[PDB]
Amino acid sequence: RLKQLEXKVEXLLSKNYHLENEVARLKKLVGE
Amino acid sequence: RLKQLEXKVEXLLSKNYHLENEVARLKKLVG
Repeated sequence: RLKQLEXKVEXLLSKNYHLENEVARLKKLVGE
Repeated sequence: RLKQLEXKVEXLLSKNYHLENEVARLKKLVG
């Protein structure tokens, strides 16, 4: 169970970083 | 440990939902 939870943290973090990159890219687009 | 990890998963699910909302908002603005 611990390892499954650990894998979920890693997956969510990776997903989070992709969403942060996306947001930063979109902000360059608008000018904010 | 299980409780802290369960708490990190929830904390991260929440940031991701907030980030998905920003992406959607910025896309409306662009557009």
